Amino acid sequence: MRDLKGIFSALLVSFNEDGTINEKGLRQIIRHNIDKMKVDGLYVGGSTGENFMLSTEEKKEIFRIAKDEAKDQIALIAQVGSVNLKEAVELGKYATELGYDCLSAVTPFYYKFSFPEIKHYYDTIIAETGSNMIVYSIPNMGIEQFGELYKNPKVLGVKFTAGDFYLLERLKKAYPNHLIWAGFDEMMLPAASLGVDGAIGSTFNVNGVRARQIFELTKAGKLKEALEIQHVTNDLIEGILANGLYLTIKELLKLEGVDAGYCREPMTSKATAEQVAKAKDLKAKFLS
Amino acid sequence: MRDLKGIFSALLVSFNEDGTINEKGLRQIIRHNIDKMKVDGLYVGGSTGENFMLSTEEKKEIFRIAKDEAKDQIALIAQVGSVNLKEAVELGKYATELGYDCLSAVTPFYYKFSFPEIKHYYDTIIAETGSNMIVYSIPNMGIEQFGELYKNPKVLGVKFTAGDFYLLERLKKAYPNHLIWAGFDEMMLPAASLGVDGAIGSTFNVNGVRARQIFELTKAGKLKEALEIQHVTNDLIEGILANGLYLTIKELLKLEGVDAGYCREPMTSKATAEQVAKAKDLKAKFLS
Amino acid sequence: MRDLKGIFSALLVSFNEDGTINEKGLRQIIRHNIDKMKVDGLYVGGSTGENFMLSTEEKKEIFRIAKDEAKDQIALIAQVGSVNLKEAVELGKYATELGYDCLSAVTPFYYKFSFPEIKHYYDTIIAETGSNMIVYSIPNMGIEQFGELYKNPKVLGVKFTAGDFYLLERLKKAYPNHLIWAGFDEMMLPAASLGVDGAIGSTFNVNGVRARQIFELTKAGKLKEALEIQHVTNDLIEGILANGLYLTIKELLKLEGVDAGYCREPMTSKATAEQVAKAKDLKAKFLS
Amino acid sequence: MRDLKGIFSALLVSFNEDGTINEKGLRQIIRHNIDKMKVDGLYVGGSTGENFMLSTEEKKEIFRIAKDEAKDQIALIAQVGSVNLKEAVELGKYATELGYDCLSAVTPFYYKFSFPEIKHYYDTIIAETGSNMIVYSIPNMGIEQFGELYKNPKVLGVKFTAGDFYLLERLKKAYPNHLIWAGFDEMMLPAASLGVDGAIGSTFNVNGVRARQIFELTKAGKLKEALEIQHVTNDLIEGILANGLYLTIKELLKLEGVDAGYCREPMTSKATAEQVAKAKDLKAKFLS
Ligand SMILES: CC(=O)N[C@@H]([C@@H](O)[C@H](O)[C@H](O)CO)[C@@H](O)C[C@@H](O)C(=O)O
Ligand SMILES: CC(=O)N[C@@H]([C@@H](O)[C@H](O)[C@H](O)CO)[C@@H](O)C[C@@H](O)C(=O)O
Ligand SMILES: CC(=O)N[C@@H]([C@@H](O)[C@H](O)[C@H](O)CO)[C@@H](O)C[C@@H](O)C(=O)O
Ligand SMILES: CC(=O)N[C@@H]([C@@H](O)[C@H](O)[C@H](O)CO)[C@@H](O)C[C@@H](O)C(=O)O
Repeated sequence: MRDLKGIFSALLVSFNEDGTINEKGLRQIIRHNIDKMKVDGLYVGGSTGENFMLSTEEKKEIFRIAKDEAKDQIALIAQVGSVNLKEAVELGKYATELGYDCLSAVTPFYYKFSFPEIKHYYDTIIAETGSNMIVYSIPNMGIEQFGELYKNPKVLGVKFTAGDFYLLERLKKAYPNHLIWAGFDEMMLPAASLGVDGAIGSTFNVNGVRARQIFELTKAGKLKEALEIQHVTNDLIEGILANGLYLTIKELLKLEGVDAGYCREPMTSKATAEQVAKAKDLKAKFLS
Repeated sequence: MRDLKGIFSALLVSFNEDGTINEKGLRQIIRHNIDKMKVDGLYVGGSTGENFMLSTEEKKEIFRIAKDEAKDQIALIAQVGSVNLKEAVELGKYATELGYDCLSAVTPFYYKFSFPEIKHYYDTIIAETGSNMIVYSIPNMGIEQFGELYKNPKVLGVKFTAGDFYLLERLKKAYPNHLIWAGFDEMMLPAASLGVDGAIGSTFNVNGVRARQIFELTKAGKLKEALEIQHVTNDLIEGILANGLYLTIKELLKLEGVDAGYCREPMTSKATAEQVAKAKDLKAKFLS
Repeated sequence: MRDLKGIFSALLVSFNEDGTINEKGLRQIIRHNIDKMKVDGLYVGGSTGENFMLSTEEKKEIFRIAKDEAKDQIALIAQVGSVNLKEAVELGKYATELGYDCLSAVTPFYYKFSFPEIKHYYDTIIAETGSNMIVYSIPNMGIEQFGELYKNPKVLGVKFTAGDFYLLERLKKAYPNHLIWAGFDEMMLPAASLGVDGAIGSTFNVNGVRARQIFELTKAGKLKEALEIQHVTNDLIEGILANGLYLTIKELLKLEGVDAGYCREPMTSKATAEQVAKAKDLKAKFLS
Repeated sequence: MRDLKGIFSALLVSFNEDGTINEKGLRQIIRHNIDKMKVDGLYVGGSTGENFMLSTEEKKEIFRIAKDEAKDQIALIAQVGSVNLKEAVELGKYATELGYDCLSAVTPFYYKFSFPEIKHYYDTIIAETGSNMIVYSIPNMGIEQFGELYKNPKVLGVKFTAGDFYLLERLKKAYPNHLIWAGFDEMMLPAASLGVDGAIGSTFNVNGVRARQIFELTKAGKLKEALEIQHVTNDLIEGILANGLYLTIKELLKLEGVDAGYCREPMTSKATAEQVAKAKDLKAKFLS
């Protein structure tokens, strides 16, 4: 398959006021990422796409729209994990039939599942689809557990989201050919200093230019320039996080002419006047 | 409004080896709770029912089967919570149409929702279905937030799950006409000492006789008697938790002639010979 | 030798403005507890005593004063734990030589000690003094471990401080002859419903009368009455907590005529005008 | 003014079997660090020196010995924090009188202090001693709280111990002239990539040559090479942690001819045969 290293925006989805998918808006978000953010790929169906608040058919529709819009221009990873393994299988087959390059799957949540159940979960998704897989968990999983998961050759690596840099170094050390995508945009530099292979992030939807610079500069050992860019990026992320992550990134998109729509409920769907004013301010100070 | 105080078993569901619902087996679990455990009602669709691993259609099927088998012999509570509000509303409406007495919904999880989002979530389920509601959250939410939720008159009260007895006392003190259902079977006695109105539990599917005793004796001031029965119950409960909660209760049901079937994947579906043997010893010592 | 069951106030200490011990003030606190609060005993040098911010010599003067003031009128428990085992041994020996009825010692903190190191710590303080010992830890320690500590016959039981009501029933059940003192004043009722033998608490310095009531009514099966007294008590305790525990209890003692002094720095030593006014309102509402 | 940047070993202390300080041994640990590890300085009285298990007189003796042994060959920081603010003041004055370059102090612990209290503790220690200060806390306190601490111009910066690399970047961006010393030896590389000014660590007592290489190689933008040294360091560090941190580093020193003696009880004072064997193996693998 296609190279999966580098910069992947975790695709946001545009919703209408009633919560249905705004396909036109979604296509516009995709074009912005490919054409203007210059990403190496998209991670579709992740937490950033408001995946877990949608139906199975809704997830399928975004997968179809995203593939139809990006075609073969960029690499595409489909996040298909769920507490429902049958639905994870159904989505992984559908993504696979569409041509996604790889699957990703959150470890099953809500219940406290044991390691063997988690490993069976990933092995089943793999077996039923025939696709390669990128694992990840929500608030960890240690070196011994990664070794067991990595006994399946179709597990390519991990979307690392917890801020434990000793565990990140140990994983690269113990499983050096397995890939690591950093999931924390605001800690890209230190992640890249430990050799991650790429990054999957929500802020790359509007700050992809600087994210690629931090990455590439840090890999070149150009730390002082990389750090200046990480500092500006972090002022941007700090405002986005204080203002409302999802709504603020969609408002920033709308200021570039992307109809990024509303958020899906149970999330607050419409930005307040003050959230809107703050997004304009962030745009002015950092994306102008 | 049918009386909702008392002992409610959180209904377990029987699954075939392929993970599909075993309707015969589910009807036998329901008959055992009504006729042998003699519970006041069933809490259908909860975490004990393996609910969050299933599709919307399988959730509806379980609600169909449970209402058909129980008719109006006992009170029925439908748990319809989800990260997907549209699905919660759709499930709330179907359960309301089937004739469930009340609805229950877990606070939306996975994402970190704010309090207003959480209240908007419960207010929407109620307004779209017109039914009463029992709130609850997984791993708190304080007196001020419960008061806000209680501004909606259809919010009857809470299924209390975190072992914070100071908060339990405060909530009963502050809102004396709202109801509380203890969710921790092994802490029934102390909860009943602070005035809870009932209990919703997984172990009542096999230990409903003793659960009622502890509750009734504690409410009456017969503390010595209640505590001896809570001790024996906690010995059983300690063995069920060490042996595997879900499979053990199903193995205990099969020793009573109920086809409780398999667990649903991602959960470990089949009990090991060691787990079957331990269920047989627990049956012999505690439920014979 | 002497009975250790019942109500123990965790002795508060009076300090002057410069942080030195106000002996006259302390003796008055002791007098209020024995004569008005009618406690079965005092737990001296506990965290309520501002113990961990003082020197070894200051800890010794508090143990000399309390024993000289209380004489043989009430049971006395000396808390002598520390991160410094040589200090713990020194205090234990002194308290033993002053005539305290029993010792108590927090598990060594700061560092993460292993179970065996913790058992060796209690065993050493016992070996060096020959006194009975009441264990406790700050924020758990399970049944197995309590059984290991209880192999030493001088370990009488535990001052239970963590809100785990399931562990509390398991402990009492596994070791029916070992004693349990509830450390949480606001959860006295549910603790007494599971058979605890007494309580050690800071609010007994001002609410001693209602505390015995709750306890004695609850061991008597008069749960409706106990619950009411626990409700009023918890209104007082909530107000104490919100206003600042240590200074609020000292302001309340000052309202009875006890020179309870200032708090020792690094805690804020002096109450503000609002704290004093709130103490007065709590005097009027609950202790007049 | 003595430059405080760079590599600081957190000095280990040699104890006799009875727990008293082994002066000869301690001076051999000091000489090894100056002469063999080539550290820029020592951080004396830290948790690595087993400080919190000792008496105030013992702490003072350690300060006297380290300063008499190191003279002015290196920088010296004295950690004098305590839950006892008068003890903190007393220790700070003594260290200042001995010529220590700077003081450092843990946030007071055991109790839950407010921020105002914590700032008052630091201001008092400073005001009473006349010395500069390096703050630190145990397991976070944000940007806004470090700004308030830094209103006191004698607070030089922080010994950063929590693995939050976002906060670390934020701190350096908000107070670019204040210093940061990384406290996690296993994450030196990522910390140096964000511009920390130095590092304080326990493993530099045996791994000082590599620690300096990582630090200096990372500042030079030689990330590939720094990473390889961080990788072997971390295999050593992983083995030290698994085998018992303090005892393994002391056992490692003993194989270098340093009488590092025993640990101080409540910590296990003597290494077992297995711990001795594992230190010899770690010595052969990484430090020969
Ligand atoms: C929890 C979360 O939102 N994580 C983001 C980060 O990009 C995050 O948004 C960003 O670092 C701000 O904290 C991505 O890792 C999530 C991405 O992996 C996804 O599944 O959508
Ligand atoms: C997480 C969990 O298992 N909770 C159980 C308890 O009955 C629990 O099984 C029992 O106390 C054993 O710990 C119920 O509260 C869950 C019940 O409310 C449900 O929603 O299914
Ligand atoms: C941490 C704490 O303050 N606990 C108090 C409680 O009485 C407490 O003050 C009360 O329950 C209010 O929360 C006592 O248990 C402490 C007491 O055992 C002591 O050692 O002084
Ligand atoms: C908690 C702890 O042991 N921290 C060490 C680290 O060097 C640690 O030993 C090392 O990173 C291994 O985890 C030092 O930061 C402690 C040092 O700051 C001290 O105060 O002695």
